[PDB]
Amino acid sequence: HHHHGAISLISALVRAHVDSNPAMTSLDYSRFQANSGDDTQHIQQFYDLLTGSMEIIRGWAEKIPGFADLPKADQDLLFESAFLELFVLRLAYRSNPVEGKLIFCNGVVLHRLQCVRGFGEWIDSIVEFSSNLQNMNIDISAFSCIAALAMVTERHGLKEPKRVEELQNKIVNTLKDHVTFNNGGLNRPNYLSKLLGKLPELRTLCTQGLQRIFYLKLEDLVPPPAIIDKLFLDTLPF
Amino acid sequence: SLISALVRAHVDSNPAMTSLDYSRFQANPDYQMSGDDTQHIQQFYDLLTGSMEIIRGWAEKIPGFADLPKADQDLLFESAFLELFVLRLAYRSNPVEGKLIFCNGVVLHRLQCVRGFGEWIDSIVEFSSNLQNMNIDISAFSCIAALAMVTERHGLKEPKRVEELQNKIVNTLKDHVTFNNPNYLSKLLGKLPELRTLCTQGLQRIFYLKLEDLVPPPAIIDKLFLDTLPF
Ligand SMILES: *SCCNC(=O)COc1ccc(Cl)c(Cl)c1
Ligand SMILES: [Cl-]
Ligand SMILES: [Cl-]
Ligand SMILES: [Cl-]
Ligand SMILES: [Cl-]
Ligand SMILES: [Cl-]
Ligand SMILES: [Cl-]
Ligand SMILES: [Cl-]
Repeated sequence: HHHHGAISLISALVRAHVDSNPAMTSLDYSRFQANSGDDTQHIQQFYDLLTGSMEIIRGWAEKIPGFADLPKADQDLLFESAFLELFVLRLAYRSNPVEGKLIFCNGVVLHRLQCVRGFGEWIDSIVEFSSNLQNMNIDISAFSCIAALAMVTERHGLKEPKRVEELQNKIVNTLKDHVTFNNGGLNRPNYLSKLLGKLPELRTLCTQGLQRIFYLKLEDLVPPPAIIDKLFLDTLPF
Repeated sequence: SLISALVRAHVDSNPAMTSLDYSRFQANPDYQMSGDDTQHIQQFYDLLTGSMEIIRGWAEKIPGFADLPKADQDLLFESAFLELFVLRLAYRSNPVEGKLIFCNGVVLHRLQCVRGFGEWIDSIVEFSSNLQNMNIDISAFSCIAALAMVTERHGLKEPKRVEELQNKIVNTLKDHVTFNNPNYLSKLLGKLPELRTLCTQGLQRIFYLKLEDLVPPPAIIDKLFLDTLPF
């Protein structure tokens, strides 16, 4: 059986994920090197990879059912306080952690060693989380709800926290329906609990990214673009 | 009498070297990294806020500071507090014995400090040994501490009254080095840039604790953290 609206919801969530992801069949290995340059170039690349995904991740956000119906202030805070979380999660799902290949949403493929000078040791945690994520063998339907749950959660400063809460419960309900239906009606309480357990791991992982942005901002070798600053200020807690 | 006024302002806002407080001190490493993280983070905040009342009284006892517009007095204080907190701690402490001595006389071992201060305390101790190897007398330190707060800022109301106060302090410092000591003044005044870099390590630590949200900073620490972020 299925919740009412569960099939149409999870279908729209899968379409949102597929439409906002890079063509694996036609990716870009132009700068890929398995085994350097100045610091300013690597930091600028770090900023540029973050910025380029912002517009794509918000396009994915606008294709979640009911997300557009929220107030714009709620849409902005939800998207902003979840951007790095979505950036990390979608990068960890997309990448090849065994080969150290980081695959970004514009299709650019870079090796883990090519990213350490921009990302810092934060790239080592992203690779580790990617292996753990991929070891769970999460299909696209279950991933698409987990991705939407990373954004549709409670945040301080929401104007109408119910529609968020009401949308979040519907996403949880259709993730449960899928896990049960896919397994032939047999519930999987372990896979689900481990699946939802990846959201706090992702939140912890994206504080490491905020510390990296704060570090680069204070040392002031390459100032962040204005939109990285706005991302930083609008999401500082309390 | 200006440098004597700065020396007395330092002496009055600092614990008498014989009235040290070992009530919290612990030499045994088994007990130096004990207890929950909450009381360790809270003690970290409490030492920071406990130094605000002390450094503020030290600033008011600097000749001419109180004669500035208080909007400038607050901008000067609230933008050098962490630098002053670290500089006075590094000058007060016993880095070779691993003893950090705070402005209330409380003595804590370095290993008692890592749970709250984090990695930051190692860099503080390193800076503390480098500072004391210069054997800066109390007269030159009182000038240097004042110069950490009486300096260039964006948004002051009479910035050249601060500058004229600043250069009065610089001139008497140079007069002191002349009478008493290529000189250590170049590396001494260079310790203020190195202090600033050490201060931004402290902001990283407070930023981390804010993100962890185990014990959120008090409003006063949160305000001054937010007020020194470069946008
Ligand atoms: S880095 C320049 C030194 N002084 C300051 O930053 C202002 O004093 C502060 C700064 C940050 C925090 Cl959290 C406090 Cl409590 C005081
Ligand atoms: Cl796309
Ligand atoms: Cl995919
Ligand atoms: Cl691959
Ligand atoms: Cl949830
Ligand atoms: Cl389904
Ligand atoms: Cl559940
Ligand atoms: Cl100077």
